[PDB]
Amino acid sequence: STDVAMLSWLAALPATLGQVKDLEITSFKYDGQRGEVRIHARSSDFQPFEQARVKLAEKFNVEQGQLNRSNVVMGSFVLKRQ
Amino acid sequence: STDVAMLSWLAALPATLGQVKDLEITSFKYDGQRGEVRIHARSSDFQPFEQARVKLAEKFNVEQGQLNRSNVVMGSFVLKRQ
Repeated sequence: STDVAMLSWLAALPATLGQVKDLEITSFKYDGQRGEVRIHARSSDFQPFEQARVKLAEKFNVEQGQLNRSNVVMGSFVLKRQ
Repeated sequence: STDVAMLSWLAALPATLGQVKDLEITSFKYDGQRGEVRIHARSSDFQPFEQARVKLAEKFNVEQGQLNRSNVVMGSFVLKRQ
């Protein structure tokens, strides 16, 4: 019905993404029915995405989306529990 | 460009909405460009929405959306800074 564990742990994401230099979160969505969080972010380079994926992977199932350069690099992440 | 203060304070929303009995968060979205958070939730009654609005209003600019009954009551909130 609705994923409360992801809702709780989502509270750690601002502080976590906050540790990554040159990573701007432009949006993020929690979907309780799927228990996922999807995050869009941008940087001046790819390397902040690598740092973010590795950090998110410690406590989440992370999938990185495509990274595209516009001089901004744009990408996304899908998080699920684990 | 991107609203970091809302990103930070968004971390308090799960714990806050969590205090409200019979309020299920089905989704929520942060938009950094607008610096808003939009939340959809459901309950068995209207009263949890009242409790949630009042609590959110302490630290956010809150607008409650329409509440509609399906036996589930469905509504939403838009939060901005203040």
